[PDB]
Amino acid sequence: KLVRLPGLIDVHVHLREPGGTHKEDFASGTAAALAGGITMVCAMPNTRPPIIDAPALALAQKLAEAGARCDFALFLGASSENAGTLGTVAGSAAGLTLYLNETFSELRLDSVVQWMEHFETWPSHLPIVAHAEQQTVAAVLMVAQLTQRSVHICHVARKEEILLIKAAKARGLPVTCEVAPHHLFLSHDDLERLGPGKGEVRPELGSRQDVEALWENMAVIDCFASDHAPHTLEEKCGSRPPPGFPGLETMLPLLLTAVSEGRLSLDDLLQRLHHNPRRIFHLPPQEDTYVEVDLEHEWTIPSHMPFSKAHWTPFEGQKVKGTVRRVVLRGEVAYIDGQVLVPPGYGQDVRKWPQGAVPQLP
Amino acid sequence: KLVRLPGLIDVHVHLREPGGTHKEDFASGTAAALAGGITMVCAMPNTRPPIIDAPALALAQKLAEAGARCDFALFLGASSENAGTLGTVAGSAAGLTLYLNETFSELRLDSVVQWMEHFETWPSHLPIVAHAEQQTVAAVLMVAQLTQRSVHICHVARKEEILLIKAAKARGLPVTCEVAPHHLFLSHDDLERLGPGKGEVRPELGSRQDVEALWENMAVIDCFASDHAPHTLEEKCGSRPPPGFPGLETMLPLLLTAVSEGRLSLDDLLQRLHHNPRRIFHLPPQEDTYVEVDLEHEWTIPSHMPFSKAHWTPFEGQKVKGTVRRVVLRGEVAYIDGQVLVPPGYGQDVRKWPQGAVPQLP
Ligand SMILES: NC(=O)N[C@@H](CC(=O)O)C(=O)O
Ligand SMILES: NC(=O)N[C@@H](CC(=O)O)C(=O)O
Ligand SMILES: [Zn+2]
Ligand SMILES: [Zn+2]
Ligand SMILES: [Zn+2]
Ligand SMILES: [Zn+2]
Repeated sequence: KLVRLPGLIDVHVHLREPGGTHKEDFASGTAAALAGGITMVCAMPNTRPPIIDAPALALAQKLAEAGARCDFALFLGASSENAGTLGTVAGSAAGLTLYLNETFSELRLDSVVQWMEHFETWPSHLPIVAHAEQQTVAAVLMVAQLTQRSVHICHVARKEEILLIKAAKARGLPVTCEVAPHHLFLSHDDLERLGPGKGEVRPELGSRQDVEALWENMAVIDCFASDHAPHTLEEKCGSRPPPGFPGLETMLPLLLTAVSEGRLSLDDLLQRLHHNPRRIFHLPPQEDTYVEVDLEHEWTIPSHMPFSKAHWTPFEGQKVKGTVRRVVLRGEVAYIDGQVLVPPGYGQDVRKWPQGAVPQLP
Repeated sequence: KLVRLPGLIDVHVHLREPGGTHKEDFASGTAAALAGGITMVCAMPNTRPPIIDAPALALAQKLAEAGARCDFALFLGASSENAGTLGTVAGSAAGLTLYLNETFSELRLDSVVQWMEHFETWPSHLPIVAHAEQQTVAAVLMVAQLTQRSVHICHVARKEEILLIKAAKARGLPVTCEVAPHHLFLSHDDLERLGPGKGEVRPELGSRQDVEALWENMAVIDCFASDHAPHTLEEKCGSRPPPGFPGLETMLPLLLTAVSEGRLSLDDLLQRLHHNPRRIFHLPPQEDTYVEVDLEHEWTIPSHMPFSKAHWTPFEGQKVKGTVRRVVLRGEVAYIDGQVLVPPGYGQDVRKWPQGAVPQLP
């Protein structure tokens, strides 16, 4: 007997198109999404060219409309030069992404004053997400309060970070956050097996105490999001390994295993992969869309999943219980038992739907 | 220029059918809902007969399907005799309602052991809401922890209650809550004008400090809900006045006034009248459904609103800014500038929709 879930949403993926299409493209990344029970993705802007102005966004929109197999929204990225220039296209994006630490990106902001400028000029009703680690979480929360608006913290990975966010929420501050599966299911104990190249990720893998702190503070976690960050094995094992793990195809099976073990409820999972993503990013419903999962099937994660061009996974050898059997997207069968059945281009930009615009005061 | 909102949801209404149809019926109450920008309502079970067993639910379903103009779900009510008997129909209801204090209801539970029995026998994946005032909020939270599940607190009205819920949320406990408009916009200062009959409501009107505490702790409030509780003026002004205010037609105009004054944001309002109702009660989206409001129009609340059979309102004479211009429900114009344009019976039971069932483990 299968369980029917709504269409799940991943608010943090890297689809690498344009400019890194040997790692992933819209067609291969959205195939990975559908196979992981994900029917809508929000794509980060750290591509080549990065999505930091209107021409780059226009190019990315057309590439996604032609290649995506599931529905999507595209983030804009903050730069040292584009504050105050995005007003005409801001509403067409998933939100604005601030890169506040070192990671796979050249979108460096090197002064808090630049963060302030973005918080002041970006329209106040639209989402802002931040790559902000350790004390940077406190710093960006300060900038959000100075400018009297909300912020969403990407991939929280540490006891320090989740407890700071917990304290902010207790004071009534408008902050939300997401946690990626590798920070719930991997730790320092796995670095010997992975090695220093494969093991490179930002935020880095945490201690066992970090992992335990995230589970203990699940009530503080608003969303799960994969931070699907594909790189080839050659790149991961080469002289200057880029950080990041692929994760779309393994996220839901890992979390279904935890549900089966009683670590969180099915509702806890659906809040964090459906309802809270919808409400934080004002993402629209998807008509006639659902995911059927088999919670009984036991299997072991192989050395690579079928669809991501990354062609490797850090979860190799983990035993999971739960698998995606079928996905229906807007009335068409999109995935069944390892076969993707919608072509590149089937997916649409949800911000162009009338119900996908963020409401605002005139 | 109008602002387009999604279809708003009121998780706490009394439609009085069956058995009190001089006060309201499905047709008049859902007309009031549409005029207030509400496209989906959850109807409480304290009717005559009350909805406390399968035959009563079956009757109510048919009355609602024939009379409702907007979509709906129907609560079941807990009684001193029906714990352990609702399993076959539980999934067809909005949730289970516990009456834990004195109010317009004979569904008295007179022992905490009866509360325990309901929390243990009601399916653990389905909603429970509680009428629980003052220390009763702490008591029902204790029962929820003993039985390891969530609870939703109806119409929070006091500083004492919102601060207790705030403390529970800080400890990670699964509790949500709703606040009704009369507890944000009326107080003891209005009791002289209303008089002792009209002024009767449960929870009673609060002090100015109670009202200020609710606004200061808006981050703790998950939902707004009208607690639309219609009684005729004759009843309100007679020898034994029943408690309750009508509120569907005045809720959104009052809150839009507050938005216009900067007391909360448009997003704050849509979280509390759309996204959080959806996610707490697992309510489905409504296709091709939206509400158009005019935020500029200034007007004064009259002595009665056009649609509710209550034919009175406690907000008479309050100046508001904001009004509902048009409502579209599932592709049909349902309301325009004071005219309801869908007939009784247009509305549907959302728990019969495939997307309206609450997901559960097999
Ligand atoms: N997380 C990573 O380690 N890498 C991400 C970037 C990011 O999310 O910071 C990537 O784009 O490769
Ligand atoms: N709130 C009230 O004062 N009355 C409600 C019942 C309730 O919500 O307790 C009614 O049904 O009249
Ligand atoms: Zn990042
Ligand atoms: Zn990322
Ligand atoms: Zn009540
Ligand atoms: Zn009520």
